[PDB]
Amino acid sequence: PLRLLSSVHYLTDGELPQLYDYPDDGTWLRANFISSLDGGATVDGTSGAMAGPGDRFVFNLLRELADVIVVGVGTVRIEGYSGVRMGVVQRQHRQARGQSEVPQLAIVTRSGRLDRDMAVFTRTEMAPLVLTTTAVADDTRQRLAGLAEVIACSGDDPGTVDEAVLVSQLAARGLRRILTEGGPTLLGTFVERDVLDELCLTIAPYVVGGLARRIVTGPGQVLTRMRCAHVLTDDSGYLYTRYVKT
Amino acid sequence: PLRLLSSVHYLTDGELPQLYDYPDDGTWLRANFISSLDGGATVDGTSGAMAGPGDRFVFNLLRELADVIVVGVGTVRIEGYSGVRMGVVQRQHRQARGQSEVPQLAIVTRSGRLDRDMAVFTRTEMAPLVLTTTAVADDTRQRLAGLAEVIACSGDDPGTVDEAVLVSQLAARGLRRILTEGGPTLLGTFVERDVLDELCLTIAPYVVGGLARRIVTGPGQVLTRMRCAHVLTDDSGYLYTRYVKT
Ligand SMILES: NC(=O)c1ccc[n+]([C@@H]2O[C@H](COP(=O)([O-])OP(=O)(O)OC[C@H]3O[C@@H](n4cnc5c(N)ncnc54)[C@H](OP(=O)(O)O)[C@@H]3O)[C@@H](O)[C@H]2O)c1
Ligand SMILES: NC(=O)c1ccc[n+]([C@@H]2O[C@H](COP(=O)([O-])OP(=O)(O)OC[C@H]3O[C@@H](n4cnc5c(N)ncnc54)[C@H](OP(=O)(O)O)[C@@H]3O)[C@@H](O)[C@H]2O)c1
Ligand SMILES: COc1cc(Cc2cnc(N)nc2N)cc(OC)c1OC
Ligand SMILES: COc1cc(Cc2cnc(N)nc2N)cc(OC)c1OC
Repeated sequence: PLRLLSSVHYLTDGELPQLYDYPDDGTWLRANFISSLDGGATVDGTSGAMAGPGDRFVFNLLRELADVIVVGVGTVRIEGYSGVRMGVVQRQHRQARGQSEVPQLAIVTRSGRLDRDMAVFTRTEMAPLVLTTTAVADDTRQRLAGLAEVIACSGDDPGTVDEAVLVSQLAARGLRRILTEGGPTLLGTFVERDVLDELCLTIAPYVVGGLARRIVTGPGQVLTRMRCAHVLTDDSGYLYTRYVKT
Repeated sequence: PLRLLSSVHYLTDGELPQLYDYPDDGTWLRANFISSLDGGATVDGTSGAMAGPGDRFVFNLLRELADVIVVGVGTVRIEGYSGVRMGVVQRQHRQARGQSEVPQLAIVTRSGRLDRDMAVFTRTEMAPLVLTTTAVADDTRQRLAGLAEVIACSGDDPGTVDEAVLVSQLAARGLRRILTEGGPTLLGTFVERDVLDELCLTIAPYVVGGLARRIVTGPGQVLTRMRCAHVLTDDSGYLYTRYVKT
């Protein structure tokens, strides 16, 4: 029943985006995370130290493919999120697909407690979206006037974000090709709400010890089956995987 | 820089053990763990629910190849460890390699607080080893007289286990082909002490939510680079990976 995987194909830079194409239509929520062999999402508080050149390339590619990059406010602070950068070629490829030159950032926050002074607001070509709750969207909107478009993402409960609404709120604005880069709380919610369509997961060839949290924190305990779409590798032993529900 | 992995080879039951051969000589500490996509070592408190037929086959194969299966006392209680089972063919293959018919169990405990009444002692063809500290080995030996061989595995500190000594204590008894199936505390220590030579890691195609701990718990924060030896897959989307230091 066991098949050996090995490298069968060098991926030209035209095929690589094909591997990670979004659906032709409909909203697609893709997560991109990196994890150590032993399930560690962080080394020294962030994921950067595991992100080798291979993973950075895939990471930037996924951003390049996305209409919007949805990120929890914690990751935004902790990983020092600034505006998405798109090089001339990235922009070109994006226009070629009928996309804006750079994807937007969508910051998710139930609290609304974002400061006017954050790199996501400051070092950014496009103003980011703030995805938050009906309860606090208005004050958040005013407090962040000029910096971000604040979007109420409550479903039935005006005090929380309904992650399915979040997704539709983005799609409603033509940001249907969604990428989230976390964090683990945010990813946890996408998981619980069963709105995660896709997990792109870099498995870094490291063990990091027990201190690190996983790429998904929270109280959720689901058992969402996903399908292995592909696994890529490089010379450094990284596995760049792509899993799709269900 | 990116190569697509795909199934290039169906593994006959003779090749599969070759993929997981132990070195011809020297002690080798191999860990076998299963993890969800999102780094969850457990579903509902144990790893069983992620272990499909593919993973059970590999798991039993690794046991089959091992001279001894080293397991922390917590995993022994929590996963209801009983004696290792070896079928007639498993035994045959083991004898063919000059190995005993079934590998031994080695239970690791710093405390020594094992009960005479445990399935590891009761439903077992071979009495298991108890790998513990110099400080408590004697009382442990007496309290477990008839049930287990108690082995002092302290290095410089008689109050703790030195995991390198643990490994040598097993090798000294001709149990040099070591497999550990955890748990995460135990694996954490193997990692910190840098004695883990190999991680066989099943990546189950599931996301499980944030509740689960990783396959490595503890305060350790290392960055041990490992080399991807192989990745196998089955029809169910499982990745059966084998990583080797360094
Ligand atoms: N290995 C990787 O791939 C990876 C990727 C990203 C991050 N990380 C790491 O994980 C760590 C941070 O974890 P984190 O959980 O705090 O990140 P996070 O999910 O980005 O931040 C959590 C916060 O974002 C908001 N949020 C998340 N989900 C929400 C939801 N469904 N509805 C409303 N708000 C939501 C909340 O903000 P409010 O409190 O304002 O309501 C929440 O407190 C960092 O160290 C980071 O480096 C790792
Ligand atoms: N996904 C997987 O592959 C996998 C595999 C195995 C287990 N698990 C799960 O993880 C959970 C249990 O975790 P756990 O950390 O408690 O398991 P564990 O490592 O087997 O048990 C911990 C205990 O074993 C002893 N121990 C471990 N390392 C030691 C060392 N270096 N020196 C001396 N003693 C040591 C200690 O016993 P004393 O307290 O007596 O000193 C320690 O308290 C279970 O739910 C289990 O299902 C998952
Ligand atoms: C590619 O650059 C970085 C990317 C990330 C996050 C991240 C990195 N890799 C993957 N596969 N998923 C992610 N969500 C984190 C970083 O450090 C915080 C980075 O800087 C090196
Ligand atoms: C194969 O049978 C089981 C194995 C395990 C532990 C385990 C399972 N799979 C892997 N890859 N590593 C491990 N350490 C755990 C189990 O449940 C506790 C099992 O029963 C189904």
